Amino acid sequence: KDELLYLNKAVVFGSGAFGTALAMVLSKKCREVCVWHMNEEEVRLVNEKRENVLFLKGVQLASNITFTSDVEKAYNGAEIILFVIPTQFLRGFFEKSGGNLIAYAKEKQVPVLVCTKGIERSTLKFPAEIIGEFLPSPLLSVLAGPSFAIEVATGVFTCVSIASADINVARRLQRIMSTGDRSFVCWATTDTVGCEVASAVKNVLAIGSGVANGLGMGLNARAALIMRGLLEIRDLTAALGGDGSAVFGLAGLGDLQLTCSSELSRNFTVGKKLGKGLPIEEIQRAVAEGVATADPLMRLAKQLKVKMPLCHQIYEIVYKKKNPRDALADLLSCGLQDEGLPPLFK
Amino acid sequence: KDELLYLNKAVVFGSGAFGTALAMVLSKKCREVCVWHMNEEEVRLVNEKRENVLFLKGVQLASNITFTSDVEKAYNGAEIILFVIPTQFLRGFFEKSGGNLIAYAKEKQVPVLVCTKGIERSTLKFPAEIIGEFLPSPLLSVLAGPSFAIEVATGVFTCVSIASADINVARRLQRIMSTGDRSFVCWATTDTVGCEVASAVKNVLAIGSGVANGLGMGLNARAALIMRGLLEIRDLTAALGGDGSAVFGLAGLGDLQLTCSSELSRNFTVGKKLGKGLPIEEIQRAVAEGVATADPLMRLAKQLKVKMPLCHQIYEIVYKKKNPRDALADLLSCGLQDEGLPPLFK
Ligand SMILES: CCCCCCCCCCCCCCC
Ligand SMILES: CCCCCCCCCCCCCCC
Repeated sequence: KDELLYLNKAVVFGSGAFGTALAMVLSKKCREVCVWHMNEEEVRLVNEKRENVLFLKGVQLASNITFTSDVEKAYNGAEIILFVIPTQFLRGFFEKSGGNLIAYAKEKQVPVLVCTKGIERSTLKFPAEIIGEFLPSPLLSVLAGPSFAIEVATGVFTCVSIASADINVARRLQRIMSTGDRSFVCWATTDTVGCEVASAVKNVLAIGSGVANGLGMGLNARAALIMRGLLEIRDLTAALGGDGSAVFGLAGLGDLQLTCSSELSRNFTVGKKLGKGLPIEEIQRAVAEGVATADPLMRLAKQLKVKMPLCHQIYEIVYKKKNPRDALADLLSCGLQDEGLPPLFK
Repeated sequence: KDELLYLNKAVVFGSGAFGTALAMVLSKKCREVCVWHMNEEEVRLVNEKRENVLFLKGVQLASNITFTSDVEKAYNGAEIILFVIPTQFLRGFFEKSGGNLIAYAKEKQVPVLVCTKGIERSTLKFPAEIIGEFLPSPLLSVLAGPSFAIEVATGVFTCVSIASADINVARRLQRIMSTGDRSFVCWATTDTVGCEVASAVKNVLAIGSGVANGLGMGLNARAALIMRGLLEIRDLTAALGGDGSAVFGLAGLGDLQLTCSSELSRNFTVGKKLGKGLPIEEIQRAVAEGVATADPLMRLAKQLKVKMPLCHQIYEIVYKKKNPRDALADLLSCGLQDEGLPPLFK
């Protein structure tokens, strides 16, 4: 059924750029949309302004979008729930404020769309896996793909993938998240793990991309960082039990390539500084997603015994003061090799 | 053996940007390097200047590089031969001037590196396949990857793949083409067909990329054009009998992503014009590689019954006056679907 599905209400927990862009998308398929944001006072300012001046400045919100500081009201009546809360606050939220919400989701069986990306430091678990400790897996899907928020927010042509172990849940969410004007196009996949691994690794890789830029390298080098980096995503995915079908799709390759080329992104600028020789502190004197993700990624890789050449040097450069040029050299120390890609066709 | 191999001589047939960049690379692994170029008078001007002012302006040539209009002298004594002659002149060259050369290559068993990319209009065959009608397959390898010539020429970090059915021939060429400073890094693969398909399709895809830019779309859309475009490369590869292991490597994904983002490239600018509504003639009033490749690609796809959604609309926009917005719409007419990627891991 390529027939879209329209709803009465949707709520988005998480008011940053992407969550807000996604509200914009939903505002066209849902009569009403709420966006949960902890500070009431902020909830005010924003609703007055008709624009999220905190995280999505310049975009005027659709009239059917309303910010609220009240969890219960926020989800009350929602027929789709999206989580965009940062990884680090994710578990806390369910602990302290999601008891009723969970009960609802479960009672009413409301489909949940995980849009949060990262690795929790304490358990080395990804977002949907943490949510899955609270909500049943069948209600769980993941949204991932090349989707800069501003463009998604302004309705500029965007494609994403939606993943669920049960392809059928993914297909339904597909009918809800996809727009009537074909400006937000969803593709179904079963690979949740691949999507989450890619979503998190890409940030780490993006710092490598800036590193390469700050070291004097050019576009050929970025293209190779993306190609070789992807195999690291592929390998960590296998180790975590993913089926890997998203690696080479929009959520893996597609998003990685977009994220590694976002020159003005913080991951990129931080990597460029480091590449230009600036030390982290000084660079430090918000956190780049790749900086925060690098350490838990590395602990996870070590635990699973997964080598991730680029991620590893990126972690050493970020964490252990490694000179970038030395890191490049160590990286280049492997010798001559075969590409490392299996045939597709026998 | 990760040990490099140095040689006395190498020749490059084809004096455009890439062939010249590649001479630059070889000038560091070979005592002497000749580059064959048909016009003597031009051969002069260039050698006087110590720079290829015709196709690689601003790069001063290494002292050990010499242009020559004489085939025989050009290859005489070469221990590696590179072809970079344009597709369309490729067969003509072997017919009219390669009788002795072939005899040599074959007598001395000199490894041949195919760097020409495209589809011959009369036979719908790719470069190495056309060369293979003249030289034995075992002497044949293909070089492909994300490698803008200027950067390769100036020694900026670049990775490429070298393909041969016999991985062992690829590994040897690897030891020759790879630099002592690790600035030009080669990876071995067996997928010749995938490399050639990608090398040619990317140009067609690059026009779609400009089209998207000229239509108002942004980076999310380019990332999706690259991701979906790649499957078309994958599918045509299977049909042609390739093993597909290069699709997701440097020669397929890597190069495609670089080529689709080269904003100032002719494929891109032509696509942007079309996207902005300019008709081909007017745009026409050199040829963009993607424009020339679109028609033979389409005939080849039809003969093999391979659907190539994006390439097809790109051909219709370029060839049959199709309004781009209509093409996008037809393209978007497929309905909702699954991504189309198999699992990697069971
Ligand atoms: C040390 C941080 C990243 C720097 C720039 C890396 C540019 C790309 C290197 C590509 C090849 C990796 C080959 C690994 C065997
Ligand atoms: C008509 C020429 C190309 C225009 C821009 C295309 C942008 C990307 C479209 C991506 C999706 C294709 C889905 C095909 C089913």
